[PDB]
Amino acid sequence: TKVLFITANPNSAEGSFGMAVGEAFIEAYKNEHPQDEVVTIDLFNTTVPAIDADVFAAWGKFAAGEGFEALTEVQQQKVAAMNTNLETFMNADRYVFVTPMWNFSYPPVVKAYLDNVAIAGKTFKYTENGPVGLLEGKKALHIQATGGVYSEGAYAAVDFGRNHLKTVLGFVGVNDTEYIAVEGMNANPEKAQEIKEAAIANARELAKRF
Amino acid sequence: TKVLFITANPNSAEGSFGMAVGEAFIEAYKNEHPQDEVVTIDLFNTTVPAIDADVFAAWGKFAAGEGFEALTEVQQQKVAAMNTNLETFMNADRYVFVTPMWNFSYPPVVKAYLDNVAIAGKTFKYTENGPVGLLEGKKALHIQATGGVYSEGAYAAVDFGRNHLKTVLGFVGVNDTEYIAVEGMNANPEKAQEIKEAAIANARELAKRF
Ligand SMILES: Nc1c(S(=O)(=O)O)cc(Nc2ccc(Nc3nc(Cl)nc(Nc4ccccc4S(=O)(=O)O)n3)c(S(=O)(=O)O)c2)c2c1C(=O)c1ccccc1C2=O
Ligand SMILES: Nc1c(S(=O)(=O)O)cc(Nc2ccc(Nc3nc(Cl)nc(Nc4ccccc4S(=O)(=O)O)n3)c(S(=O)(=O)O)c2)c2c1C(=O)c1ccccc1C2=O
Ligand SMILES: Cc1cc2nc3c(=O)[nH]c(=O)nc-3n(C[C@H](O)[C@H](O)[C@H](O)COP(=O)(O)O)c2cc1C
Ligand SMILES: Cc1cc2nc3c(=O)[nH]c(=O)nc-3n(C[C@H](O)[C@H](O)[C@H](O)COP(=O)(O)O)c2cc1C
Repeated sequence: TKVLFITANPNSAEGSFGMAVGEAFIEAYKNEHPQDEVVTIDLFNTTVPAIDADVFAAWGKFAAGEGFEALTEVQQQKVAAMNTNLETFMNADRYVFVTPMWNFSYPPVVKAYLDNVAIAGKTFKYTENGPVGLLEGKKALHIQATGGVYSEGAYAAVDFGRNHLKTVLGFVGVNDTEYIAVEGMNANPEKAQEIKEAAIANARELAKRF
Repeated sequence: TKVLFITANPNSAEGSFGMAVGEAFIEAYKNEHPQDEVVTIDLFNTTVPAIDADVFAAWGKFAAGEGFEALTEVQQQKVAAMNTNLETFMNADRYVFVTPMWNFSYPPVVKAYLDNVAIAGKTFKYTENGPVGLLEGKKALHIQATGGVYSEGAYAAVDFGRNHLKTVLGFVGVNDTEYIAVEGMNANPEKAQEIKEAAIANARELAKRF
């Protein structure tokens, strides 16, 4: 069983609630499954090429029957890095996302990463009725840290980071998805110590059954 | 009146549906208000620094009473571009966003850009019970091209590009928002030109009253 620990939190001075819950999960999981391989993909220190003019130019050449050698050096580096992210994602059995909420969504790279892992012929295929996912036997956890409370109630409609990630996962075939919110620390800093520990305990219990 | 034509498509108007509708709008607007200054901001050719460890360290240095000289060169370059993006956005009266739907949302640079224009003490401020916007007297349009139909009905909930952009715009204080969808060209290919032209007509009529 291969697990991808995919994180999108910059290594700043302040610390990270999401990272603390994520590391607690991964350590608890590794204790339960000493034989499973865990791979850390840090999105702030991984090449995650955005779909741009070069990527469209590479795609236009593939459509025109030309190969990889017809691409420029920059184009070659871009699609090789895209394919390596894609292959890694396809090869894993389990995905664990760790994300902060910025501006009611996730950091930009998370979108860049999803645009890398959602590829025709690889994670979805076209049908008469539109694209359908190809992935089977997958399972995913999303750990999101938020300043306010969005897990339940009215504000759930504006938790765009969570809701989009679940949709893309669902699109490619991964609809067995767990969710752990580390929420309300900026709303109630007085109980941020207890919110973190409650989420850590919730993570350690899930690792025993993930 | 100053208008920001903010585009996030690596293809030009000859190559994209939304950009064709976008160009139809901005040109029809310009004839109607020849005095108005229109600035095109192509996000695929603008320095839009992602919030990272460098940016957080820089912010920590400004808060600590230290000045611009306290930052490394890379920190200086990132915060200088972030401030130029912020200044340009703040001083504008109108914003037109042109966006394609990729993977049920917008391209990552759009989020990166939103992270540049939603800053504390500039476009929003803190209160006892949460952040609230500062921008007054602004109006926005979002033009989005989509393969399927997300305008109304069941799939409106998975239209994350449209919904998140409106939320951030609404959060910073830009309440007056317009929306045009160039939709269903992939779902009904033999009806694609008539969709484009119907959307172009919708854009031209809006320009007279935007
Ligand atoms: N930097 C921050 C920070 S901080 O951690 O660095 O202080 C925090 C932070 N969020 C942030 C969220 C909530 C609160 N405080 C706060 N307090 C109470 Cl008593 N109630 C609520 N309500 C509240 C507000 C928003 C959402 C949900 C809820 S809730 O009702 O479900 O609790 N919020 C506070 S506080 O600093 O004013 O206390 C900051 C943000 C930001 C942003 O930079 C930012 C940029 C663009 C858009 C949004 C934000 C943003 O929200
Ligand atoms: N490259 C594409 C393209 S392409 O045509 O430009 O090659 C197109 C494209 N979208 C895409 C959207 C719709 C259809 N076709 C298609 N046809 C019918 Cl008869 N019905 C529907 N229904 C449909 C499908 C999706 C959403 C909504 C509806 S709708 O019924 O409410 O209109 N779709 C087709 S088709 O190629 O199979 O014909 C591709 C996508 C992609 C993606 O790369 C992609 C990546 C990640 C996630 C999603 C996508 C994606 O959706
Ligand atoms: C740039 C930035 C944007 C933020 N935006 C939001 C927001 O829109 N809503 C919210 O509730 N909290 C927001 N926050 C607060 C963080 O989500 C919160 O501190 C969270 O714990 C960060 O995750 P981490 O602790 O794992 O780093 C923001 C923080 C930063 C630095
Ligand atoms: C990389 C990529 C991802 C896409 N993802 C989606 C999607 O999730 N849903 C959808 O309906 N259409 C999707 N499409 C189809 C486009 O939304 C549609 O072709 C649209 O016209 C593109 O906008 P543009 O013509 O302005 O570039 C995708 C197209 C590309 C190239």
